[PDB]
Amino acid sequence: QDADKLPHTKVTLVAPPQVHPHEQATKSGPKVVEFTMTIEEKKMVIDDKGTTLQAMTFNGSMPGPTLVVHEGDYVQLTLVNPATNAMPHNVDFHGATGALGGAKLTNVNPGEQATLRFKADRSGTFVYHCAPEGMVPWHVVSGASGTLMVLPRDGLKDPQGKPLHYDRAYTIGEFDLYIPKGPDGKYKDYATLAESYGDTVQVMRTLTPSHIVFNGKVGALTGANALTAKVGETVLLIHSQANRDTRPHLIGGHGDWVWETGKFANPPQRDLETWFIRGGSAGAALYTFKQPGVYAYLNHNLIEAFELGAAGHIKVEGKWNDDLMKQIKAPAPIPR
Amino acid sequence: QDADKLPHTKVTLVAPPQVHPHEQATKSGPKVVEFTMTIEEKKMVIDDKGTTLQAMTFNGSMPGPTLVVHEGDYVQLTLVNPATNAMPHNVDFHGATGALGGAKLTNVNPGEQATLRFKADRSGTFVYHCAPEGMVPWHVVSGASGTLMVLPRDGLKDPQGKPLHYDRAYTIGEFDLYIPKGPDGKYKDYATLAESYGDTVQVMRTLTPSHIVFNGKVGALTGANALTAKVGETVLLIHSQANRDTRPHLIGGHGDWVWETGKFANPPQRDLETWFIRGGSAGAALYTFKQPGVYAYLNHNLIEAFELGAAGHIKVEGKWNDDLMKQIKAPAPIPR
Amino acid sequence: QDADKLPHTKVTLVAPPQVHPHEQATKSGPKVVEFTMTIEEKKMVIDDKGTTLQAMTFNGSMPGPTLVVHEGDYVQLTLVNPATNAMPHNVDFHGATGALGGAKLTNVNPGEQATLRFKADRSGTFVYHCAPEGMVPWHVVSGASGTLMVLPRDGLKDPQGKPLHYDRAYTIGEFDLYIPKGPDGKYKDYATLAESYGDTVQVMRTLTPSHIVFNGKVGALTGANALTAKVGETVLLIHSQANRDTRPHLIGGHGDWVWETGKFANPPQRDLETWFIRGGSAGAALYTFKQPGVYAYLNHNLIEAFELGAAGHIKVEGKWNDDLMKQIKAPAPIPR
Ligand SMILES: [Cu+2]
Ligand SMILES: [Cu+2]
Ligand SMILES: [Cu+2]
Ligand SMILES: [Cu+2]
Ligand SMILES: [Cu+2]
Ligand SMILES: [Cu+2]
Ligand SMILES: [Mg+2]
Ligand SMILES: [Mg+2]
Ligand SMILES: [Mg+2]
Repeated sequence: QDADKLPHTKVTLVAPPQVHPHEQATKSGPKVVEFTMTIEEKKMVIDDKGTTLQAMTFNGSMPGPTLVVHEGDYVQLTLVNPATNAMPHNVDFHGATGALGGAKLTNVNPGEQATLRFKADRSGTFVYHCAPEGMVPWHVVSGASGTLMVLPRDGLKDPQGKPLHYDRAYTIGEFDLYIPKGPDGKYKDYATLAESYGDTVQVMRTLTPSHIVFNGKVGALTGANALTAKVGETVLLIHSQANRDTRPHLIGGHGDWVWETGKFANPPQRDLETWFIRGGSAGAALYTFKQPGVYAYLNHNLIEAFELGAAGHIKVEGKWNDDLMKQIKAPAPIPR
Repeated sequence: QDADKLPHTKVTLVAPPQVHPHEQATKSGPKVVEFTMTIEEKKMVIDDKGTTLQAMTFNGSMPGPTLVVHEGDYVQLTLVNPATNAMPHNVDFHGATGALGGAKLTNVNPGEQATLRFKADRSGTFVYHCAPEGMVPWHVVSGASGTLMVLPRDGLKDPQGKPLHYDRAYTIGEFDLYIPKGPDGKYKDYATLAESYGDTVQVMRTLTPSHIVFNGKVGALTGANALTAKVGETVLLIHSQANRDTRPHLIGGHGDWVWETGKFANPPQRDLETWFIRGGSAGAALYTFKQPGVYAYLNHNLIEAFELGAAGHIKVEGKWNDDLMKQIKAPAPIPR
Repeated sequence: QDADKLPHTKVTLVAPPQVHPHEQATKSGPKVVEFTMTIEEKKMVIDDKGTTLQAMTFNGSMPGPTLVVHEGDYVQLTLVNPATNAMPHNVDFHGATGALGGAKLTNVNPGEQATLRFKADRSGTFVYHCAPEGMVPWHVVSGASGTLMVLPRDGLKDPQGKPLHYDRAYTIGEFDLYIPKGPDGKYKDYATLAESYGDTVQVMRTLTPSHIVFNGKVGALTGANALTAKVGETVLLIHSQANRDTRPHLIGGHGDWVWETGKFANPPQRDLETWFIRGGSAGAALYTFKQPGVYAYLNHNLIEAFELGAAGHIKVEGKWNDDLMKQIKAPAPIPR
């Protein structure tokens, strides 16, 4: 399977929370799958009170888009750092072997680009992130991470080897942010990326985030921007956290089959109320919806979710099933 | 198994750390099991220096009592909010499917009551807690959570399918508390529940608890109130944490068989020194005692346990076994 | 297997990060394995800016040395507290059953020594630490912990029962330190151990460490003191944390087979990017190197690793394998 001789294809990446089209089980043999990504430095609004962040993102989103291949395929990435950026960047893929995950071979300054190829020989969801020498934590907490999903060639399996399949996949990236506050107790605003550095590092050292958000901002996946599904659909929820632990939960649901450490050759666990994604990794859960209504998907440290921002919504269409749950007596006066 | 036609029974709930009588493996078929609980708002003393908390509890205890049923049974709960309370409450069962775990169908104001029924179709220990719209974190950290244990109809099993059985079950609820301190560095005391709100939320946002207690207060399960057992007994230790991670350990023991994510259809792990309960869940461990003496059961972040309060005792009767452990030479002068 | 009749041998302990010579699978039957350790109170330099810590260590190192036996063997330890120390100490082995892990039978004051024997009947890596009544957290965070590895008599196994073997073993101890800072924002220095107490306990209660180090100091295992291996070697990485959670990761590698809860009778997980060691435990991972170069081994909360100190290096000799990873186009000007 020399690589140079296998066929090559090109994927067109989409923005979170969707994932690009792909097949679960494939008949095909190894390919070289080609992708391109641009780093974008930009100032973004992260809450509803106008707080800003001097951010660093892959393709302009938080998280960066999810890339999907099959086990045995070769990933061939072109990383582009445009001249309007001010800093150098690179990429570390946790799914790759050697060279600090690719970081040593992808150091690009503003105005440069580079291309790397690596064999994706282990299946699972894996984090990728920016990692420049001496500036690692700051480039990651500023937004630069995302997920690489490597499917087993024959699709996902339960513990006895039976096939599992999903109808839809969503990708959630969770970000712990360290926004400095001034003498007045109001969040600071910075003219450039470099100006933010000094103060940010000071908040970082306290280990206490100011905000924790899904996909870029408080409320990113709530109300009008809720994820959607229907009764009877099976959804794959991919959740990444490149720096800090989190504990996802679906209020009104469960994780039917969950790979919390995110590595598909291991058997999944079933019926979980709440699962655990270790900082520096991505995990995955399947759930088949049985009841319609609004569901909340969140980090079940409820202060982190409701005070700091780690909460989203899934709106589901269908018909109520009164056997699973039914109101016998609505709220009413106690009997006197 | 329409529900309306199955037989119905009524359980009488007891206070932690005990659990109400129940059977492990049952011959019976699905029932509708009926329970009733009252919410009680009250001011409680949480340490030995007189610190107080404006608390919200199910049935007046922290945690709320454990409810036990078998897989396939239907839980039918009556939730009662007496007129002496000041706020509205509800309940979210993580063992239920739909309607935000039951929260949408149980919103009761002071002086009202409501009844919900749901099918318990997944086995394991599951957290339940209060969850009112816009006030979630505060009602949970104030004390309102507990555990629902759903046993598999044929009892608990080891990984090769062999039967496991316990002689006694205890339930431990761990609570992270955020009690405000004043200019003097002394804990504040509040006349009403509502008066405490503003300051509490400020301590919460720091993510640093003032106290972490088992079952309501520092020393709740120590010295005279230790849990009890005897050499040769097999105990089931149920441990819940509705908001924050913890890591239980038995000094001088192990977890023989442990379900850390708390879901009985998965195989347990064996011989654990320390296990991990994710915030927003309940887990379970079995241990058979082999040596008499005092054992400490605690959160093995030792600052959390010894400085903040997360430590209890188990006193065990029986005969010392010198093969497992023996003192060869007692403490004595080094040889000169 | 009365103990008094089995053969007895004596092991000679070495300093971290190495582990003393031992066999994986053994033909032998139960022995009484004898070890001796001295507690040493000493002031040590923990970073590169001269910060000091008033430390308490087993045999003068952080962590204490790893002790290795086989399942069914009896551990016989002599603990020695020299007259130049100021405090009393003891030891709690998480691998032992009864007497608070041995703590009640090993209380030695300066100038005394004691000998304990316990049966090592459960396999896995287990933490040991000092635990004196009323002073537990402080003696542990000051440096007094290490690992006891109990191998299964027939060596380590994969999940289908196939044999796994390693060529080299390293031991990493991770320590969260709470060094007080003064009005000037400079770290305090203390003349004696007892003088440090009062202030340390105050930093501890904030739950926010000032430093988190591998093996004693920032940079202990970096650059010139990197761990070493070669392409084709299989290494066993043992990682202990007696007080706080951590999440290890090998940049450019994976955990081929990992026991995160560290208990060898359970099947390992494979292909992990990042794993989780619960505070109060030790875990183990195997990895076979496939590419030469420098690898970083660290806690993947990247603030904890790069700002606070939890990062080390592994330098590996061998020949680059261009199929796993290859640079297609080096960094260069974007095309105009
Ligand atoms: Cu960058
Ligand atoms: Cu990384
Ligand atoms: Cu409430
Ligand atoms: Cu919940
Ligand atoms: Cu000590
Ligand atoms: Cu311990
Ligand atoms: Mg994980
Ligand atoms: Mg859990
Ligand atoms: Mg562990």
